[PDB]
Amino acid sequence: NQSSLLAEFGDPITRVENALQALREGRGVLLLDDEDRENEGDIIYAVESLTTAQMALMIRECSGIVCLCLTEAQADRLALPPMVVNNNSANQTAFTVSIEAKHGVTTGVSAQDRVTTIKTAANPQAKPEDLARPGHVFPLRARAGGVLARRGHTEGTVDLMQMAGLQPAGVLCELTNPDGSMAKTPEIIEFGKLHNMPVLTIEDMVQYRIQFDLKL
Amino acid sequence: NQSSLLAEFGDPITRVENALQALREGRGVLLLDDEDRENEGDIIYAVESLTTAQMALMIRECSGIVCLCLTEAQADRLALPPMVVNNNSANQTAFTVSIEAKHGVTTGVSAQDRVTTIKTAANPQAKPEDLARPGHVFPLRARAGGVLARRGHTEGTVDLMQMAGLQPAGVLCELTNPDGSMAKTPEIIEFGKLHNMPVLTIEDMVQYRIQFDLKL
Ligand SMILES: O=C(CO)[C@H](O)[C@@H](O)COP(=O)(O)O
Ligand SMILES: O=C(CO)[C@H](O)[C@@H](O)COP(=O)(O)O
Ligand SMILES: [Mn+2]
Ligand SMILES: [Mn+2]
Ligand SMILES: [Mn+2]
Ligand SMILES: [Mn+2]
Ligand SMILES: [Mn+2]
Ligand SMILES: [Mn+2]
Repeated sequence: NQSSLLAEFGDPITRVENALQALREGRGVLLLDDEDRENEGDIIYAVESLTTAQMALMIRECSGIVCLCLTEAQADRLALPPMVVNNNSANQTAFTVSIEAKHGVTTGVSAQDRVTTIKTAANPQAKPEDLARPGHVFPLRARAGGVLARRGHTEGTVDLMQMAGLQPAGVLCELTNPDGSMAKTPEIIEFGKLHNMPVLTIEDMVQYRIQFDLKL
Repeated sequence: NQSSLLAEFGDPITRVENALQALREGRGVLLLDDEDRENEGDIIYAVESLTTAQMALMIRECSGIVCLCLTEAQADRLALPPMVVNNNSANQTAFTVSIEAKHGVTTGVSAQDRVTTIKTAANPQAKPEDLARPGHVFPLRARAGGVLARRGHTEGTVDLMQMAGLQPAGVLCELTNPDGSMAKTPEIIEFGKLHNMPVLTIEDMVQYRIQFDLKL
């Protein structure tokens, strides 16, 4: 079973603390959602320490639809409307219009360019004119309340950043197997060991956030 | 120089004929745009022969923002508005709202699911309700006139399909190097040799289309 597989990484509280510490150190983590939701694991990085090398890893090992988790306030500051008025996708992932930095990029799609775009968008001083639309970076609006309101990787990302004491902006993308199938827990665990990334679940985060009276 | 590098693949007319034949056979090709435009090479596949294995290759070797080139008529049939009213991106790539099949997929992001979504969308009998929005497939509207009107990989794709006698729907995605940089001509040539894919340029196509009085 899943929790038995993850025991390696420690019990739920340890799995959360280790993830937060990795983020504080500028490393990435792997977040699994509920087995009866997507049963998918996303690579998560903090934006403020994001490197080209981390983005290149995300592009070659994940779906390549690298998303930028933003707060509602930041998405509003950037004047980023939802991509679709009536989102009728299964999970209602809160995709905004896609974005590209106006300055400092070429075609927008290289690892370096995506990082430039992401840092431009996450800048607390950012203005809407800093971003062209559409582009190769896919911002998302996190629900107020984080994983205590919606148990998606989007909310996982913002909560991890806030709980680690970091700026509330992160990047995420679904870990994909070489044959195009999506990674499941055994592959995610092995990837985490290979790349020295902690693994944790949304459930771990919800338990942690509820037990430590953590309002963010 | 570039044309010297591509001489291996034949002269421009041969490069076009070989690409068309590969597509007719159900294989992929590599299309370079102008050196003073993106100077990027995209993998291109015909939709009607698209396999999970071809999509998996695109995801692991390219940007992972796998696009679906549609005619304006097909995009209209699907009720796919442009993602942004005033596209202010550099190349004005005609991204529609992103899509996911309503039926036959799980999370939409696996290689198989993206193919399911693409075939659902490309179906000449498709209806708007067949697709949820947003999703993990990124349709584009090709300009009327193809590469004789706009010299983008979008138009390259639709023109290759029409000239090969295939349904005018293809998938495309930018070839990316392992370190996250974008592949340039030497890397594209080597990739084409490895995967037995023909390489050609948009210029090749424009010359071919103008000399063979090819109205599509
Ligand atoms: O699932 C995804 C997209 O389909 C990715 O993990 C990310 O974009 C967050 O989305 P979320 O898990 O919150 O729905
Ligand atoms: O460049 C791209 C996106 O940035 C891709 O090749 C494709 O989506 C077609 O776009 P195009 O080359 O026609 O602008
Ligand atoms: Mn481009
Ligand atoms: Mn997810
Ligand atoms: Mn609480
Ligand atoms: Mn998803
Ligand atoms: Mn292109
Ligand atoms: Mn003509």
